[PDB]
Amino acid sequence: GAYTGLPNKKPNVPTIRTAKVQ
Repeated sequence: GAYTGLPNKKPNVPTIRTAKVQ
């Protein structure tokens, strides 16, 4: 997948960069 930005919980990303990576 990708999984980016995990300081605590999907910050700006949708869902641990997996649902909508784009």
